[PDB]
Amino acid sequence: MQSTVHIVGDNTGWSVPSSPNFYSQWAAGKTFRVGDSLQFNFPANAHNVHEMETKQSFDACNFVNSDNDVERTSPVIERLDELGMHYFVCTVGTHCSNGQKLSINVVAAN
Amino acid sequence: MQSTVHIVGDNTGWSVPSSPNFYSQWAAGKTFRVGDSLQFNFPANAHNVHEMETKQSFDACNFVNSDNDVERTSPVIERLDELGMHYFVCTVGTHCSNGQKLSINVVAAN
Ligand SMILES: [Cu+2]
Ligand SMILES: [Cu+2]
Repeated sequence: MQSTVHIVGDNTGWSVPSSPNFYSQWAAGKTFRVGDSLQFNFPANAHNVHEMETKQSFDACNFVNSDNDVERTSPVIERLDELGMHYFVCTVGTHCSNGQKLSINVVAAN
Repeated sequence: MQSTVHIVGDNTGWSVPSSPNFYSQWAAGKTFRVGDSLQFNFPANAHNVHEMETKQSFDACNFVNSDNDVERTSPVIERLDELGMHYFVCTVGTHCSNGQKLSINVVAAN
């Protein structure tokens, strides 16, 4: 049994959405298990993908512990290695405040 | 411009090859740039993917600084983040000595 590579936002990919609830509706339709990966597809240089530690920072789009940026190449494929809540955002400009952020709950595979 | 996700061994995937030179011929037909990723597809639980630090360890299949194992889920997708030589092996049994190892040279994207 192969693990799944989920395509964030399906055909829409990773961008600033028209409705702020876009990625949380997308995540609620899937089940994510340890071993799966998340693929973020976007036009190079326009966005990025950063994982945040805590819900508070994710909620506030506060990137003080975030990494200066650097890599904006796509696709970015992140492995889901640990159980529990994971938070990813785009740190460009106001994109996170405009809804380009995704929180998912990872469960075991067995 | 999207980065490439290369499929290690193309349709063959990641397994112990019939000829020991299999993965080095596969790697010599491609160009790998920072930002691309390598996807290793194999039957769960049968192999794994581990990156080694030095050529000497890779050459000898010496896994003394290697990580106990743990995750054998597939696919494993590794991002190529740094320039220069990268070495990956399967640490199960005698697979590395039997040719299940891959060394690639990563160049810049610009
Ligand atoms: Cu963005
Ligand atoms: Cu193996």
